[PDB]
Parts: sequence; structure tokens; C-alpha cells
Amino acid sequence: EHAERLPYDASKWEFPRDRLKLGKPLGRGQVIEADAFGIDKTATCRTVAVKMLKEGATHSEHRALMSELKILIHIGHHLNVVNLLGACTKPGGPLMVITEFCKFGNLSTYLRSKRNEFVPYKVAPEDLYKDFLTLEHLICYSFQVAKGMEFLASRKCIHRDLAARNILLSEKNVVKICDFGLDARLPLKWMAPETIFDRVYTIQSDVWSFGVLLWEIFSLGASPYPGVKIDEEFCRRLKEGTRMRAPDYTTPEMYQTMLDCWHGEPSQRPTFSELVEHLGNLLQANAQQDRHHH
Ligand SMILES: COc1cc2nccc(Oc3ccc4c(c3)OCCN4C(=O)Nc3ccc(Cl)cc3)c2cc1OC
Repeated sequence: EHAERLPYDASKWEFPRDRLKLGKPLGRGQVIEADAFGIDKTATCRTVAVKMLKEGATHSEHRALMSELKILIHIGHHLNVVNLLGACTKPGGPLMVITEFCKFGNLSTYLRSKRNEFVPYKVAPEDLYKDFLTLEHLICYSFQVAKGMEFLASRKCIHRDLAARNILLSEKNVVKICDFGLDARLPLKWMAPETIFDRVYTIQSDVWSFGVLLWEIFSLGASPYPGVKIDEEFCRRLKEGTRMRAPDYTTPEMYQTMLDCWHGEPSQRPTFSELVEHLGNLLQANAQQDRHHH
């Protein structure tokens, strides 16, 4: 609330505009691809994503972007939350928020591009499945998002719109939680019943959304509630207990976890801490099935 007015450690986040080389747009504020000169002590040059205010934006829009920067600063650093690298706030140019760049984009679109490049486990010679996704990949992604959400929860922050479209995939299969801040998106399909009917958002409603995210992950980017009209009867049957069927690439345990996240009673849903532990076990157990190289 009014985060745009929180203290700002310029010495820690301010970055010289001239050490930035803005490139092509990635989407539209508006995110642009760019090159940064020595923004971190890990490389003198690095690709980054920059979010900046459009031309002549309202004061209200200016507060909104500044509020987002303050929230990111407040949340802090975590491997599974898009990393804030710096910002350009001082006079001389536009307000700019700089984050790490995630090469592969949103997880939803990416997964759909791998529909014909997936197998539960690779079989030697593995070169036949080069760059293919496997159950280990999918469980690993689920596990990383759970850890990111567990982190946000510990910062007392509620995402409010946890979906695969808000998950970014970087290199080496590392995923980052983000928010493009968005209708044709049918956001209601990720909303918990209490949120739909009472407009209440809580870390427990986020867990419900996490369940839909798992369904998306294990359906390889399919659209939630396939072909179902999202009208009043939908909300009615949803509150009555109607749930999605198990997606194509799920495992028995992952589907049960989805069902657990979709519990009618918010308080009966698992917590992200319990999800991190549980998903960590499923990952370890999955590896136990792939023993060719032991
Ligand atoms: C190559 O394809 C893309 C790769 C990208 N890699 C990194 C970042 C990208 O854009 C974003 C995405 C989200 C946010 C952002 C920039 O700037 C800061 C705000 N933001 C957030 O995620 N904010 C945020 C994060 C967590 C919480 Cl809890 C609240 C707000 C990208 C956009 C792409 O093309 C689409």
C-alpha cells in the first residue's frame, strides 16, 4: 500500500542509464531486451530485461511502476523469483526497472512447444532424446515454483495471479516466478472458490492457483478446464466439488497433490512449505526409477 513511497537505497540499486543498451521489445508499461555493462560481478556485459514507463504516462502509472520496484526490493533475492538487478530512477531519463533476462520466456508457451519432445525417461542412447523434457524436468519445475512461493509467503506477499504464463524459464532449467500484471486470459480458471465468490486473496488461495499451475505443467501447457465454458454454472459446480481430470503427463502422486491444492476448505490445503518438502520427495523418488547410470 503506497509502496512507491518507501525508502530507496540508491547506492545499492541505482544504475547509470548510459551503461544500458536498449534493444527490441519483448512485450507491452513495457518490457524491453537490453545489454547492461557491469551490472553484477559475474560478467562485464550481460543481457537483461528492462521495464519502463511508456511515453507521457500518467502520474498514476508512474506510481504503479515505482511501487513494483519497491515491492521487488522489499521481497528480496531468491533463485526462483525473477531477480531484480537495478533501477534508473534519478533525473535525466525515464524510470527503468532492470531484471535478469530469462532466455526461454513464459513456461506455458515453452511447454506447448515440447509436445513432441517429451518422454518420461530417456533410454540409451540418449542422443535420440536430445533436449527432450522428462518427468524429472516437470517435477523439477514444480519443485522450483513451490520454493519460490514458499519464499514469497515468508515475505508476507501474495502473488494473486499464479499461472504458467507468469513463470519464466531461464537457462539450465531454472524457472523464475514473475508477474506481467494482467478478459481473454480467463483469470477465473486460476482463482480459488472463496476468491471468486468473496474476492478474498490469501496465500492459501495462491496454493489453489499452484494446483492449476501443476495441471498446466503436467499437461505441457494445455489450457485449464479444456473446452468448458467459464460461466456461472462453472463457479457453481466448482464450489460443489467439481475438479479437472488428471492431465496426460501426470504421475499418480502429482495428480493427488493437485487435488490437495484444490481442497474446498482453504485451511485444509497444504502450505507451500509442505509442498516444497513433498515435491522434493517426488523428485528424489523419480530419480530412483532412472537407474541406468548407477
Ligand atoms: C524472452 O522472453 C522474455 C524474457 C524475460 N525475462 C525476464 C523478465 C521479463 O519481463 C518481465 C517480467 C516480469 C516483470 C518484469 C519484467 O520487470 C519487473 C516486474 N516484473 C515482475 O515479475 N514483478 C513481480 C515479481 C514478483 C511479484 Cl510477487 C510481484 C511482481 C522477460 C520478458 C520476456 O518477454 C515477455
